[PDB]
Amino acid sequence: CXFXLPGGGGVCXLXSECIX
Repeated sequence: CXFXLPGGGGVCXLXSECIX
């Protein structure tokens, strides 16, 4: 979480587009 499968700082949905 948020929206994005990876778990770290560089993740899918990095920022308002998804997570945020």
